[PDB]
Amino acid sequence: THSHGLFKKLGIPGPTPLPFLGNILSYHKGFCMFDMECHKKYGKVWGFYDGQQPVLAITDPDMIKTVLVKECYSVFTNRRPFGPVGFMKSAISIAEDEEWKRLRSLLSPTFTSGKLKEMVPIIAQYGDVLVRNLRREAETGKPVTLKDVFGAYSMDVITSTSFGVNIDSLNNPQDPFVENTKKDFLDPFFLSITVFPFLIPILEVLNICVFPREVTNFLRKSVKRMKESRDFLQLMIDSQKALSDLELVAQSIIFIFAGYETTSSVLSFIMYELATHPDVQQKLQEEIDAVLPNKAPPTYDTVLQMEYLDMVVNETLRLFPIAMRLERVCKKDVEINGMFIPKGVVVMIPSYALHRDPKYWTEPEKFLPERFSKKNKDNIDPYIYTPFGSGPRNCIGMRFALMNMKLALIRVLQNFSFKPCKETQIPLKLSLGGLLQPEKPVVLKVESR
Amino acid sequence: THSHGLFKKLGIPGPTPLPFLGNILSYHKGFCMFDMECHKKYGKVWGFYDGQQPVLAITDPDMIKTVLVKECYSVFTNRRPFGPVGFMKSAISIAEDEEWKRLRSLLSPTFTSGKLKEMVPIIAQYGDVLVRNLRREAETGKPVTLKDVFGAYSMDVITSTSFGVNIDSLNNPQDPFVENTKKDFLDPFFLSITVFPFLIPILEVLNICVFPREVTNFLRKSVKRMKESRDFLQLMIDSQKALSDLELVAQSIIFIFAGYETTSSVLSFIMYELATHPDVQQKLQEEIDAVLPNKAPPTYDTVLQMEYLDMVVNETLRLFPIAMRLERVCKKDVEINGMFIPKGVVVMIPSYALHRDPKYWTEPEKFLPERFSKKNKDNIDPYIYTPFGSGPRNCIGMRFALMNMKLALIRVLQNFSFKPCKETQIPLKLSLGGLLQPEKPVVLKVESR
Ligand code: HEM
Ligand code: HEM
Ligand SMILES: CC(C)(C)OC(=O)N[C@H](CS[C@H](Cc1ccccc1)C(=O)NCCc1cccnc1)Cc1cccc2ccccc12
Ligand SMILES: CC(C)(C)OC(=O)N[C@H](CS[C@H](Cc1ccccc1)C(=O)NCCc1cccnc1)Cc1cccc2ccccc12
Repeated sequence: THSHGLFKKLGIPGPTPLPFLGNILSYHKGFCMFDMECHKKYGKVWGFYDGQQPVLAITDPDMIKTVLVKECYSVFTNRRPFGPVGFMKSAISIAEDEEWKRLRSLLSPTFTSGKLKEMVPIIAQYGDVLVRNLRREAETGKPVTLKDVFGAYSMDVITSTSFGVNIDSLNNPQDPFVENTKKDFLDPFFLSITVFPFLIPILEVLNICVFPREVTNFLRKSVKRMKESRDFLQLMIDSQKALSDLELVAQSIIFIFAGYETTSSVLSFIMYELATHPDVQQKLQEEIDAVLPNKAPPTYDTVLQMEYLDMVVNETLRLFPIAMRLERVCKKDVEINGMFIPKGVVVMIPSYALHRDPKYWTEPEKFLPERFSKKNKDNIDPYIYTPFGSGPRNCIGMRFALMNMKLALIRVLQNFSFKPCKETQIPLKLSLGGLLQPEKPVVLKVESR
Repeated sequence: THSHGLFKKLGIPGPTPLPFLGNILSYHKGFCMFDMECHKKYGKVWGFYDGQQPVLAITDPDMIKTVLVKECYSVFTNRRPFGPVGFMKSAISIAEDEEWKRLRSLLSPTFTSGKLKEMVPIIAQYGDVLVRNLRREAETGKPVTLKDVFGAYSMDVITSTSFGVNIDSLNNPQDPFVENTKKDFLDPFFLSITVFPFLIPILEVLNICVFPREVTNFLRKSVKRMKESRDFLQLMIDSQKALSDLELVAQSIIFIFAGYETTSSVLSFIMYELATHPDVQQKLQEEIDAVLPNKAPPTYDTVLQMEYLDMVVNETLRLFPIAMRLERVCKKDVEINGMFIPKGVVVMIPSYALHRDPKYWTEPEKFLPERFSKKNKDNIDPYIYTPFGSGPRNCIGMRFALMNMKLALIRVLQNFSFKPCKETQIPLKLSLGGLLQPEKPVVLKVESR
């Protein structure tokens, strides 16, 4: 509790830090609730402490642009030191400074419009393996848990688009490439990571990691089997200033988690809103059958054509942005937009609280997809709606994620309807924990068309 | 490297400790090899350091009796502080002083001759489920890996004799009660545990454990489902100064590992010796069919009748005693048998090196079961052959283990023969690591009678 006078000094407001803790007991209602309050209590800029670590929470559009886009290279290049990581030190979302810039380049031409359109026929082959697994349960009038069957698709899409491994993971729940894959910032351990960051080095010297030393060393070799037995990996092996062999292994892993629990979790958020807003599900099912008659197979070009679908995805991401907040470590005593920012301070943009501020959203907690209509889609600040971040360090797999999810919805809405159950949690309650996820796993009724 | 002058002082010999390490780089050939050398180099008593931790290695029969049996309660009550353990602090093999003595009593009447004879009909039902899984592979002339099919029996015997859960684990490799269950003192981590014991408290304050916080909390509830849905557990619930609820959970866990990888690992050691000594396998198969004609089902009383079988088990345990060494923490500055022992020192008996000393064994590395014949079985010091330890803190499940393994061998040898393969590692090479286990998994040919 030494350097705790920083925010009283600069005349910057915020709640008072206790010695050695900071404002971490304020996380008992999860990040979002503490954010909503602090934006309401203190206004445009506030500060707090994550232990001995100061965090400055900005909410101004032009200030966010300078941090995410303008002075990204100069001042705000990296994210908060996350550890202990072992050999995942080299993963792009963890990597820092000139290793990020060297990895963000060797890995960018993997998500182009040419490579993304070339996965459309392959992501297609799996959207149908979903329908067979849905109709067997649809015929059996027994409520469906989305994240189970949804994640099985995202996992199936990942494995294929990355290494070619084709598994019907749903019916195949007991595969060496399935168990490993399926395996929280407010649990006992990460509370202590945020408060004993001095203990982080104690564990990087023990080969101890937040990723178990087994899954990695299973996929470490599985790749170097694939590497030497011959999608994202075919695009990465051809890329290796070249990629070290343990370095390429670490980039594969982050892709999987990225697309496995985000694609799965977001589709579960989309289906809840369609079922609890039956008129929206009706309008969508109509546009889908306009572009795609006779339950036609969707294409890359036709997916981008569907604009009520894009509206539906964005309003859901507004309500449930799995980022919650975006963060960067400032590296220089640089005053931006008239506010002196000292070195070492973490800058934090509160996405969730921003997406729910009545100052920029009329009826903010209601689900109104027409905010994003090509009529009203211009009154929207690109730096207030930040579901993939912004700028040089924004989400590297945005195009894939958006296309991945829409190819699922189209294939699903052509065939099924989704009704609320009794055990459906209406209105849904989020997590008191540290990620964007539901309290109860999402449960719905599913009827065939 | 402060208190390192202890052994130069007392005039007690041993290898020289480097500062802050001790003699731990001598473990590059595993515990056994360092033990064999030190017994040969220094004689009857030597010392060394496991970090800042002194260890005194005794090899005298009357001195071992005082440590394991006589002054067990007074001086040498506990084993070396093992951590980090979380809630397994209460497990009996970890527990210390008056909690051990309170737990060793509440749990002793679980292994009596009356309770052990009452599992004979239930362990019987599984010895046959092994034969069906062996004959399907026997018919398919494809070499067999013992620890796989053997562990599936020991696991099946454990689950039944403890909670009644009946699973054909072999054909059922993908069960929530099977995956959890199947999941080293010289790897990166425990090297650092032995050298940074000051870091052990740093991890007991993080709920971090050598047992993952998932398997436990799966069986923590699985038991309290069984506890409230209604073998070792039926004998333990009836027992609860009574057993706390998380305390009884911890005792169940240690029973499982105890009997899963010891029963399995020892049967693999027994079958290797029978196959590589075909005449012994022939004599045994003959005695078995004398007590049990027409491939008769073995019984409690008939198992104890078979004395060449007991000889075969003991000689194997001599060659491969999974204990390797027995250890106790001295708690008092007590001079025993004429040698001043300071408080805090760990006393260590080297089982493996003792079992292989030519001073007590003619042809020590050869496999001669007739050492233990009722003719020669008296020239054997009970404190030199210590496969279950000795005295108040000896193996609590010795009777079960010995009976468990013999019920397997009898059911197996009645039906199959075991021949060495080409890929059979002859003569077997042990582990350069820290446990009793083979270099290559054990591979043999199996023919039906
Ligand atoms: C619904 C889907 C997704 C959403 C909403 C999302 C959102 C985000 C956000 C907010 C960031 C941080 C951007 C910033 O700090 O400003 C990020 C980073 C990242 N995402 Fe995504 N993401 C999604 C899916 C994916 C997928 C499918 C991949 C597949 C590879 C992926 C790969 C990455 C990577 C590598 C980063 C780190 C980029 C860097 O640090 O340079 N993401 N994502
Ligand atoms: C081949 C089979 C086994 C062998 C060779 C073996 C050997 C040993 C040895 C050497 C000890 C330490 C004794 C000492 O420190 O002097 C021990 C302890 C123990 N064994 Fe076994 N064991 C076997 C199987 C089992 C089984 C099947 C169980 C089932 C419950 C079991 C339960 C225990 C327990 C609870 C302890 C700790 C006792 C205490 O600390 O008071 N063991 N075993
Ligand atoms: C700042 C603080 C200490 C509070 O927390 C972080 O430092 N944690 C991450 C840095 S490592 C993160 C951890 C990870 C890695 C593999 C498997 C599971 C978890 C990571 O690599 N996830 C990449 C995949 C992904 C995740 C989400 C969207 N798309 C892609 C900061 C961070 C990194 C990348 C994307 C992020 C998106 C939203 C919020 C934070 C993000
Ligand atoms: C002294 C030193 C620091 C080098 O190492 C130990 O402190 N480690 C054990 C103390 S905890 C042990 C660990 C464990 C617990 C659950 C699952 C896996 C591992 C334990 O509870 N295993 C009980 C089961 C068992 C194991 C073997 C034979 N039968 C029963 C010292 C110890 C305890 C009990 C039996 C032992 C037998 C031989 C050698 C050491 C023994």
